[PDB]
Amino acid sequence: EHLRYPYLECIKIGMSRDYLENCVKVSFPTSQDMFYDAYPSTKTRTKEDFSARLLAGDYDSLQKLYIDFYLAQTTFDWEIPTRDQIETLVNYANEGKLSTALNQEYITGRFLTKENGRYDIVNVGGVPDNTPVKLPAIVSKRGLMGTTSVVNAIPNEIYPHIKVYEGTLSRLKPGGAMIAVLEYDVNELSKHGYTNLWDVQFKVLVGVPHAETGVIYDPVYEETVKPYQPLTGKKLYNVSTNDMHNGYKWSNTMFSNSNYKTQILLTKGDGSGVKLYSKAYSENFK
Repeated sequence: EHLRYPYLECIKIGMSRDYLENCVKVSFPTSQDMFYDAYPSTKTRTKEDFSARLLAGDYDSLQKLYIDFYLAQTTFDWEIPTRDQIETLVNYANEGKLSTALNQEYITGRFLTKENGRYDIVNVGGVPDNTPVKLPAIVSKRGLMGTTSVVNAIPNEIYPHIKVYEGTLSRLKPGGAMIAVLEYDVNELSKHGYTNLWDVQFKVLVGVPHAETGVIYDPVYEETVKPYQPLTGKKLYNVSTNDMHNGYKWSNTMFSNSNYKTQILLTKGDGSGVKLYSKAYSENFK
């Protein structure tokens, strides 16, 4: 660590002085050699070994051998980016705010992400599913601001096949509250990390669904709901909105605009886990 580290290095590999605040926020490129200077003579940590582990999908080993021990550029909270942070990185890259290699490597591709404890792949530029996974850099958990809007970095969203029972039961109409009786497979829940059927929660989203994924990423009205659910290899939940003791804010929102839709989301009790979505429904669940 000479006297000008790490800012000299960042400038050398193309970071602009106009955006030099990013030098401690985003790591040196993992496709190049300088990054590996952080690890002492073995060399057992290399450009080549890193790439190989990433290819093989051994993400846990990258975390444990590389990420946990990077600890360089004056920062300690290095992590695999979130989807939100990748959205920032793509914009930064398009605008030339990173190092040269990273300005190029975040333009399109499939990117490894980590949100809490789970690994996901996110797609930038509608690229084919056999494009190699990328981890061009690690980032400051606290230092790199995530971007909330979903424009460039498109998640692979899961829609569990579910039945709404209808008739006298469930109701999605103007003039009152929304009632729904969802029904999920045990085998489909087990495939996405849901073994304990009791540990679940629901979110009711209202607005214009994203044109690619079908998710309402920025709803005009959100609501959290606790279910009161409890046949043959399947499980049921009963999700209802509160409009009798929470004001008619839902109907007045849903039916203020003809393009507006209502969507139902299942998560783990604490908001984590693989996000399970319903269709974004029209009036009467159309």
